[PDB]
Amino acid sequence: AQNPNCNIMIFHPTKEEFNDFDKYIAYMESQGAHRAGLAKIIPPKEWKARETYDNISEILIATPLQQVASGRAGVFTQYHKKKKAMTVGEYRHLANSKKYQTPPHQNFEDLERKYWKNRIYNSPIYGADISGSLFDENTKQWNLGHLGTIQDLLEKECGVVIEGVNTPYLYFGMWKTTFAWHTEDMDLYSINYLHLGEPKTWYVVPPEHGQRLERLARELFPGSSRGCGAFLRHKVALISPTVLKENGIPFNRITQEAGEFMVTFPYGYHAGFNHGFNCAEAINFATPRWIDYGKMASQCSCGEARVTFSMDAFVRILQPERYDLWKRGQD
Ligand SMILES: O=C(O)CNC(=O)C(=O)O
Ligand SMILES: [Mg+2]
Ligand code: NI
Ligand SMILES: [Zn+2]
Repeated sequence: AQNPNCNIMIFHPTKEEFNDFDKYIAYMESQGAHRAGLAKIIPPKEWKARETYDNISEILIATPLQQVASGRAGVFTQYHKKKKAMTVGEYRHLANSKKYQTPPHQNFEDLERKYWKNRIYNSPIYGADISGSLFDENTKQWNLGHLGTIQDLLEKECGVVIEGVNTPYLYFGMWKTTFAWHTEDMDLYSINYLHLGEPKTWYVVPPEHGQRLERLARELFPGSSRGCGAFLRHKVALISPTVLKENGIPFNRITQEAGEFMVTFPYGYHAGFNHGFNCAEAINFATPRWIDYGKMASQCSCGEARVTFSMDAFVRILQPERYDLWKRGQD
């Protein structure tokens, strides 16, 4: 079995290998990359996402989210308070202000220590989940707005045509902005490109060990667990690496820098934080190997998770027994 310790693998495709996206995902899996839950892909030196980032300041963040924490430094939840709209240029200035800027630090490890020690005492503002793309239309390789759609993959694999669309999302981050422990909707893959700015640190649990994380989470968030049998779908719970280590949960960590892609694999729980002002782009995708994970994905039916239009068909076709209850949670 390849990669039996489930280490995060890093790939350096040539420009020739960068032509066929599906083929390269399958290659990475042939080397055991999925066992980690997360892989890094460094694009060939010839490639670029677009010519410059000099003209992005007028993009609107219609609903910036202030991420307010509750709990203890290593075990907390966050809720999102909606703030007034602002442009990317306004948000960048905010991120660089004395109140929100990255503190002085020695290296990524020192910054990680400061994040875990101090996150809860601050409420950073995240421009998340903004529909759109920063890939130039002329970028033909690994353009996250030009991937094969998940609806077309389900149709190719299973023969059933379904409604729905699949488009990318932009994330504008600042110091301490945080992504809670989660898997993707329907345990899909995700791909994330860090277009510009400061790094993003990721933590990930191997898919084969995801239920160990879930059991810890039920212990650490016991009211939430009674409220919902899949509460990590709410995307609000954080658990630090120190706490994970104390409880014997297998995980890995890696820092993504500007110009790098990350791929999350089906049922790979992940969480992380931004180091400073940055912009990422991400989208879900599927492969044939995903179908079995989609059929087994947990679902939130308590009403909290509320998701896209396109998840309807996935539930309806892959999980018909769950469909009625899940849809009640959507309505
Ligand atoms: O970058 C973020 O805030 C969160 N991104 C992801 O969970 C992802 O790409 O799957
Ligand atoms: Mg602009
Ligand atoms: Ni994700
Ligand atoms: Zn729920």
